[PDB]
Amino acid sequence: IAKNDFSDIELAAIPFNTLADHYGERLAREQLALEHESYEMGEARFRKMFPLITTLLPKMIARINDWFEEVKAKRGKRPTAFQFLQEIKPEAVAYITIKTTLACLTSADNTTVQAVASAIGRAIEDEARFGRIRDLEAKHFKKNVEEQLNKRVGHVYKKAFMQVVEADMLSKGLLGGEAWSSWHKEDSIHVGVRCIEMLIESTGMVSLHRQNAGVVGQDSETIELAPEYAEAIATRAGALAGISPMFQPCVVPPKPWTGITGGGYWANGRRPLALVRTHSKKALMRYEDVYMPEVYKAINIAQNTAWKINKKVLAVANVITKWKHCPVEDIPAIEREELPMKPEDIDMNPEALTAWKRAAAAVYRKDKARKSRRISLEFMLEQANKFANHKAIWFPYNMDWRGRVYAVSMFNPQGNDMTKGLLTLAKGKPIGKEGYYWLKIHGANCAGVDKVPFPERIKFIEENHENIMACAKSPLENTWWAEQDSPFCFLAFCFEYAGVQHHGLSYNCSLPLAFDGSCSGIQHFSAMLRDEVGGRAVNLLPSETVQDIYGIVAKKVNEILQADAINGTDNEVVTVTDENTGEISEKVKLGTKALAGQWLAYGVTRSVTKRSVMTLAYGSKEFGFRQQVLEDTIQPAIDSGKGLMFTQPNQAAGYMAKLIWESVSVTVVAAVEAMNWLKSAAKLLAAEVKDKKTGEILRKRCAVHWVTPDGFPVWQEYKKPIQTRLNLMFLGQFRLQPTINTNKDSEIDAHKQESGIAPNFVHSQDGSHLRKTVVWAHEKYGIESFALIHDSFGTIPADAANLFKAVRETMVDTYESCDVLADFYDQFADQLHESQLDKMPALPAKGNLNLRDILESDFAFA
DNA sequence: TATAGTGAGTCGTATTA
DNA sequence: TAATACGACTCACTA
Repeated sequence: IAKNDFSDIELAAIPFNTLADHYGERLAREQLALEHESYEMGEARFRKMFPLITTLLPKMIARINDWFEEVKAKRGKRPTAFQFLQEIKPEAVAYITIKTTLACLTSADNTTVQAVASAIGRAIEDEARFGRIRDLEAKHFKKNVEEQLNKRVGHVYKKAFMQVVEADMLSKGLLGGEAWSSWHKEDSIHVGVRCIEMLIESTGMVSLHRQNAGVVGQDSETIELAPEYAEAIATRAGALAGISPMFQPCVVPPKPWTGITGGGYWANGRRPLALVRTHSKKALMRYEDVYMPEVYKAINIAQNTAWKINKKVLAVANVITKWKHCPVEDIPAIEREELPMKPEDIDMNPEALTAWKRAAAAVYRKDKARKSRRISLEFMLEQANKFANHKAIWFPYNMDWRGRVYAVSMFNPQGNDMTKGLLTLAKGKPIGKEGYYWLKIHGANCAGVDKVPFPERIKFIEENHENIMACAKSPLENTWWAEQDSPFCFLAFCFEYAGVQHHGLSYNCSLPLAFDGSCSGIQHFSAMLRDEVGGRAVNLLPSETVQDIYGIVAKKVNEILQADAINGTDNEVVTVTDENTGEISEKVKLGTKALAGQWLAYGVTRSVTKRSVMTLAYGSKEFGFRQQVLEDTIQPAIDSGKGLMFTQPNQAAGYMAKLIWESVSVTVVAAVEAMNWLKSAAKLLAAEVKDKKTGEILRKRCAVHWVTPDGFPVWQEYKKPIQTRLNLMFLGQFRLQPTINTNKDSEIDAHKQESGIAPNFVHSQDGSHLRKTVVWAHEKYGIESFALIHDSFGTIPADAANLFKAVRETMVDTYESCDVLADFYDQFADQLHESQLDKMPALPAKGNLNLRDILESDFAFA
């Protein structure tokens, strides 16, 4: 086993040699040097730059060295942070701090001092451990490999891409080990805070801001990028030049996954990755001796897809993103937004200095989001320009606890419109007639034309032939592209399309074309339950037009509103009608007739029901399916001037939640019953074996376990964290006392358990559908390149026709040969429920849906 | 399964120039 | 000897 079985000298060289054996010593050296940038900036890269890191780094290194002197020079307890940091090379501490902090800031929401210090501590710990082997590894690949030039030539422009290595061709010293941290959270945060503290000191890159001082539920301490830097990153070209994300693309095929850890990246002087991202080392260990051939096969095929930077799109991105007025509206503006001038009569205490406190707060909230989106956009550009001339790049892959497949590097194919526009597939093929037809459908989809039949989409592109061509010819002059649904992806399509026009159907195309599942989850529920009516709302049946479940739930909500607008309850006078005197409050019950009228005044369209349908239950909801409707629809309407029809904003929200839930309940009947069934099972599995006085325990709380069709096991185990607070003197100014969740757990969270079972089950379900599709499209048809995004399947034009066929085939096959619900039942039958075992059961009935009809469904991608 | 209420007023402790 | 940093509590929040 790598751990022990080999010497630090052998581990240091074991990857270089093999990476050199194949690929050659130039790429082999580059790939490991690339991986080492996650811990330390090479002296070669840094000094060459004489970009913010040219000031930041030295000012920071110098501060760490001085902090150490101040600590040693005085008597008494040494700060906990020092204990751990004292051993790490300061150049590494400074670089990790800079990079981790800027990365956390690409988050629009969570930048609390906990999140950032936590992320820094984790990375600092990777270096403490692994650092010795990194130092040796670097010394090793600096020296040219031994003789025979043909072997070292490496690349040799062999117009065919590098091929992954064979599993058995991997020395045991490459079988990675230990992806989980071993430091206590208290210490990790201790280290993270001190590092943040020194960064604020040496440079003024960030600052600490107290949010909502006094609110038990919202009080927070957050990191905010300083205006000076926000403006430099926004207005300068390459401000982030030598500050790459912690996880980057590979310049050679990634290491294949053979076990629980160590797959993807090649270096041994790094912290290996985990095959599955779990909540604890223990949970990860469960996969150690599992055996799931199809899972590894799938991850390894996706990982082996070769990509490359789309230079034409990059050239445009690099130029317009620096304009003070970008044609692509979703590019964070460069100028800030001034605070709404006080009413000069602010002293006035009406809801003016209250509504104003809300207006300004909002502006700060958007400015933060604007700075984060900016930082993010710049990381992507720094990475697309870094790899712009490579023949090909690769992305290693991971899986979340439910089995969903994710690319590891920050810049990846699963990103936003721009990022995906910057990426294209490497090995392509002559497009042909069929491939050219789908390239156009992809062009249509990139615009907003996707809820219409294919011939219309095809009609759409042709009618704009000259627009498309003009954009490909002078993108900066003709910005019709920048106005489309997915601008950058639409632009990429325009260059490809123009290519076809110039070279004919023999044109070698590699733009990844994508197929998306309608609604995902309701397709899976409808398919596993064979619900023809539910399946038809998503797109499981061959229809003449595209069905929009969001639109049909909407029409159903509206006919109930028209129903209540005519009849329905009347505005019950003030509350006072169930007691006597005083409390005339709640002077309004607003009958459904008034509630219906308010909503009809507002509108209630597909949009209003869609996002609303998405934030409740399946997705991300936190107590109150209406307490979200009041904040995502009514509130923003009121805040923007409108919303005057909502006299009692809370009751309006309460009323619409019931209509939407009541609408979906009769639209996807079979699916809701399946969710409740899954919920019931979860509640019992998480329950505790009691009894009348003699509350001994026969069965302590249990986690919900189940196995996906392709063989991926998943264990749902939400737990309650054991918290604590640290007491850190911060900048000799005040005591930062952060509340933190410890690595120690107390007891299973019963509520969280049953609230997540349904969405976590369908996700693990689509997760294996995607894996099986990858395997099948690869072995059955000859698909080598894949663009995977949880429910979007893509590849090059000439293979599109078969990919389109493979998602359906794989979908049909899994549900015909597997009764996942019954299989689930046979999992929490024995282990689960002690004696009782009643009230929960009754597997939902199988419907009349013919799964074979999915093979003929045009719009049922996925 | 990625995530965390906050700072001040005090007191008690193992540490260390 | 007597500074040092900071965990463990408790209280009021600028709501």
